Amino acid sequence: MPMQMFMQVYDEIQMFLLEELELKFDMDPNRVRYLRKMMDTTCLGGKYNRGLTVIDVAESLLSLSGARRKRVLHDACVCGWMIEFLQAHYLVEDDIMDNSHPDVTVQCAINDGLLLKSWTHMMAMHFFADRPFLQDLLCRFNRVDYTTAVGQLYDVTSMFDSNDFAEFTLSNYKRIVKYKTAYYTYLLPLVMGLIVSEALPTVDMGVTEELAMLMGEYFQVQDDVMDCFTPPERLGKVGTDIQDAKCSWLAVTFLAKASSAQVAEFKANYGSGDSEKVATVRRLYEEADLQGDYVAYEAAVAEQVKELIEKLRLCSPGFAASVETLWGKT
Amino acid sequence: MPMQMFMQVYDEIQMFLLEELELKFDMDPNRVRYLRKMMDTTCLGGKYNRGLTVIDVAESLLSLSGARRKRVLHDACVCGWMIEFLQAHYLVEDDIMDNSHPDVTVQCAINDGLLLKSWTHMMAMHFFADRPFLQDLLCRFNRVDYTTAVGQLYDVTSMFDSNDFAEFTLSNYKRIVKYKTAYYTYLLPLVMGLIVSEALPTVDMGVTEELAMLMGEYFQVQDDVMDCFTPPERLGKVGTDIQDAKCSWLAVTFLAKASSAQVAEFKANYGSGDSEKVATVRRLYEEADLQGDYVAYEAAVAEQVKELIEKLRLCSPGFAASVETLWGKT
Ligand SMILES: Brc1ccccc1Oc1cccnn1
Ligand SMILES: Brc1ccccc1Oc1cccnn1
Ligand code: NA
Ligand code: NA
Repeated sequence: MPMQMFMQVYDEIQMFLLEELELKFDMDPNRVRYLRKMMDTTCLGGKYNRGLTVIDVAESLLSLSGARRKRVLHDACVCGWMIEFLQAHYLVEDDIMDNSHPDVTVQCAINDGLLLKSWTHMMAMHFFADRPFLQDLLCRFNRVDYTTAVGQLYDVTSMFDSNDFAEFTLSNYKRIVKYKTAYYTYLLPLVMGLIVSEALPTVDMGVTEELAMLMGEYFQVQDDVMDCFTPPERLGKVGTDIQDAKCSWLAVTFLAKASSAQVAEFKANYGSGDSEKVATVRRLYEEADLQGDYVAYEAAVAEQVKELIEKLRLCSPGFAASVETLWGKT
Repeated sequence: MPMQMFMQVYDEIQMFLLEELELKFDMDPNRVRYLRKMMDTTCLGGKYNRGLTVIDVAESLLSLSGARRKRVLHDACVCGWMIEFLQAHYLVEDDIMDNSHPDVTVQCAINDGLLLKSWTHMMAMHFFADRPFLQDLLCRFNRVDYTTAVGQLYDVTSMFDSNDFAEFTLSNYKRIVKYKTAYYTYLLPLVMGLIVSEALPTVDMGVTEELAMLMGEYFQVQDDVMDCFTPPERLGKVGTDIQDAKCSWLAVTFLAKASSAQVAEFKANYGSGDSEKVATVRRLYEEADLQGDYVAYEAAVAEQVKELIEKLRLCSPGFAASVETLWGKT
């Protein structure tokens, strides 16, 4: 039912956006079909974890506060696709960075990123035109999108001096995860589920924000270890954190427990595309028992998650039920 | 006074945005100074025609409807920088297209474009938090920004079939100018001046929209001719429309009055970087007396502008005074 309802609202959102271009923006059929294919390519195929989370939060809050049910569930589906379209926008922007007479494919890629972001505003201005939360929804959405761009600046420039392993600390790693990932992947779906369910001021946002940062931290730590050790055919992609000199959990943890001579070996091999220098870094990670510390670190984080949900259910019982389902997905 | 007030509000906007990053987004001083320099580089140095137009519309409407004066003038300055920041965002996106181990300069350029756009929302959500028009201002702003991205798709793909000179018509040229340029350069400053002056529903938006498209058309036609004939040291840049196979006013006008054999010579030379093929295209433009038709076309457009302002002053006299000043700038 939830996935089937989420996909029906996608067709409704897509048909409005394309017809709006056809009727109000003077677009020709060739470009409408071009944008339909681009929308399907960039927005569909994922797991829709962010979008479905908005639905799960909405349905749990109407079970513990007829016509208001069908409207709130539909409003949550539009908000779910706002995040999915926003994620598709971030992914297109990421493809432009590593992808490199005007090059029309780069022009269309940049244009795709602008259209995907603008579509989040257009679908919200339309389906929520008569909603009292439309102003507050756009402001929290824009602020979280701004947060993500700030986190990308932290992540991209973690190895230099913005006109270098000094910022390779655990607190800066959390700052990167918090702004670059946790806010729009974990906090934003929960907030949007509260907004459409009219139960925004009924929750302790401090514990809600704290759980979102902790769950995003738990997910990013596991994602860092898999990027290094999980082979490509099982991970689904090629792990490239070592070559790209990313501020990963493995890097900042290794630097705290490595000897002075091992740090020199790590610095001399980190951030290189050479096959042996990457293997030398993986060897240093192995010999430091980092995958042993990974299990304990996630266990301690999981305990903080398993216990912070209880603070949230004392005043918001139904809200904590969906947060548990979101944590179980992680 | 207007330019001096516009620059004082810039310092106020910049200081808030950077302090917000420092206080609420956990940003280090090295990156704050990095973003201050980037903001000054991308947002300052232009002519501020879009930003100052918002101020001129605001001051003309308070002269023909104490504390409300200083607030409206300040609100117009924030709206003026919203457009300037938006223009700076478009310019950064344009530099990424022709600019082409992770390349950190492309990553920062993409990050710059996202931050400049988000800053328009942040400065509006802050300085207009207690304004009744904040919701309507964001929606019209987002819709015009969406319009610009649609116009960029029309412009970029005017020579191919979105997965070719058929779309090289005068009506499609107007469509490109209308969506890509006229809406955010001419219509948006006028609308924002009306919003901060509380006189939005007091004007005939049909004539206002019509004047905006005509003025943007008048400006783009002159800009097309200068891109081809004005030498680089006098134009300020290198004209590249012929090499880039742009759907310029010269191209669509030439194709209507050229012989069948001249069209074959135009098609065989258009869109090439060869120095002689570009000169062959300029020769075809010269021999067709296109710079003679350019004077008459602009004169007819100027007549439609000089006469549509009169329809607007019968119900909005003070509003048409600023539209005349904006047209005089063109
Ligand atoms: Br939300 C969410 C729920 C469960 C597990 C992970 C989650 O975050 C992401 C991040 C990237 C891609 N897909 N999901
Ligand atoms: Br607004 C405006 C007023 C007068 C003349 C032109 C205008 O538009 C542009 C376009 C690009 C750069 N600068 N100004
Ligand atoms: Na998702
Ligand atoms: Na301007």
